[PDB]
Amino acid sequence: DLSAASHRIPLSDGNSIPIIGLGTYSEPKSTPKGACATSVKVAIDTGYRHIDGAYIYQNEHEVGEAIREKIAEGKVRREDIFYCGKLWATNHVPEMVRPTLERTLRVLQLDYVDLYIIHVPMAFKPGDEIYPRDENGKWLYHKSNLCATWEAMEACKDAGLVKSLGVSNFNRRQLELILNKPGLKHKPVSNQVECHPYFTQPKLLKFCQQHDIVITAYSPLGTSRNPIWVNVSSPPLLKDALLNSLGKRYNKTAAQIVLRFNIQRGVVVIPKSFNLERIKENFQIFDFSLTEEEMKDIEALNKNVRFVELLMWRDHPEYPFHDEY
Ligand SMILES: NC(=O)c1ccc[n+]([C@@H]2O[C@H](COP(=O)([O-])OP(=O)(O)OC[C@H]3O[C@@H](n4cnc5c(N)ncnc54)[C@H](OP(=O)(O)O)[C@@H]3O)[C@@H](O)[C@H]2O)c1
Ligand SMILES: C[C@]12CC[C@H]3[C@@H](CCC4=CC(=O)CC[C@@]43C)[C@@H]1CC[C@@H]2O
Ligand SMILES: [Cl-]
Repeated sequence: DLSAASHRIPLSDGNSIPIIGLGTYSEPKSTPKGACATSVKVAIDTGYRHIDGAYIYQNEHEVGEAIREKIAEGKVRREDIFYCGKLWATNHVPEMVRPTLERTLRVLQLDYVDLYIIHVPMAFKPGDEIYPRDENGKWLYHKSNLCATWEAMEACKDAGLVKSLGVSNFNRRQLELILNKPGLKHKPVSNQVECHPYFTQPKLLKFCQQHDIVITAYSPLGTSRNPIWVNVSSPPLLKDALLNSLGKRYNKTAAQIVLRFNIQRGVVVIPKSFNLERIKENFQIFDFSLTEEEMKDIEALNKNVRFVELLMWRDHPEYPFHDEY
């Protein structure tokens, strides 16, 4: 089934998604200009056909640049590349959804995105600020209306600006909001959430699977562990003894074991690397497979704890992480 040259899996709207892509979030402060563009190019040369991005990562112009260069030289056609962009919290107001997607299209200089997803279920104060809190540091929460925001998303697909629609960081209750929606035109095909062997998302995955929603594993290698936003209490994922042990068995790194685990069970992974060797390393996951014994054993590593808990927002009506799943 899955191979380096062919590893796209079905989405419920008849489209398909490469089961591995390149993540592109990088701390703007300490990232060299051009590093994203260079990485996307290397990834495409390597065999990646899926790139995950977001306007708020401040490098979507580099993503577009890289994709267009590869199309221009004839490495890929547009239809061979799958780009996922994201609608941020400050742009949830229905009237803003389309202009927000149009900005991303203009930044990429592309005609459409393959997947456009609601970044988080929480709405913030609209404005030239990505993360708006007041002087006292109170997160200016805007009133969320997910159904109305989703309707604006649907109109974007109707207009042909995007092939597939999805969400990110949505719990069961939030997905059911959309799924049960009166007059639902386009159901979510994708839910992008933290996922890896310390958090196999067993319940959310079964639930998503019942509705033909595909899970995309963000931070599939356990994040870069930046303390200013990541929960550095847990030990680094790539140090797990089991994962490293299985690595030895297959002559593979802990990262490659981690990625293989998630794809082998139909979860899309979007590991981020701006390093030449590691970009290649992460893609080499089609020449082996894990035994049912091993898959079960890795699953069992499931802590049911999160590296990305977003505690600073736990007091938003739509905070997704309270429910069991
Ligand atoms: N929907 C959301 O809310 C959300 C949230 C977070 C992230 N995301 C998306 O998911 C993507 C990936 O998650 P993530 O960036 O947070 O973290 P990640 O992909 O799990 O891991 C990234 C970190 O691991 C390092 N790394 C990559 N490959 C490695 C390897 N083979 N061995 C050892 N280290 C390796 C990278 O450094 P180097 O670059 O130097 O290799 C980077 O520091 C993000 O870039 C973004 O696209 C989405
Ligand atoms: C946590 C943070 C706001 C949320 C950002 C985070 C960088 C990583 C990140 C990636 C996303 O795609 C969702 C939002 C987040 C989680 C930013 C770093 C500083 C700021 O406080
Ligand atoms: Cl946005």
